[PDB]
Amino acid sequence: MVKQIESKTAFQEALDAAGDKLVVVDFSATWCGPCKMIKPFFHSLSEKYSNVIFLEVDVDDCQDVASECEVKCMPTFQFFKKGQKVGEFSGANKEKLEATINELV
Ligand SMILES: [Cl-]
Repeated sequence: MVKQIESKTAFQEALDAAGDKLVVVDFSATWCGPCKMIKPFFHSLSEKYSNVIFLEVDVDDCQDVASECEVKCMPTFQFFKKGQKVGEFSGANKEKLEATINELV
């Protein structure tokens, strides 16, 4: 299951609620083609890694001031443990996505 995160407060609360679980965040845009191509794989991963938390952010929802949306290329995947960013890369590369979850879990 992937949780859609639509605000900064929801984002921060999700990272706190995770506890010791790895958190994976897909920052995507509804106009980005490669984001569409990888999205069902991201949801498949969420069923597989059932103790990892998967969040999706539509960057059109990012605040213009004081945002946690610190990204440049779509899609961007960020990885957090106990609220700290522990990994990040951009690009719809499925093998790199699953490899990074395994490296950080
Ligand atoms: Cl897991």
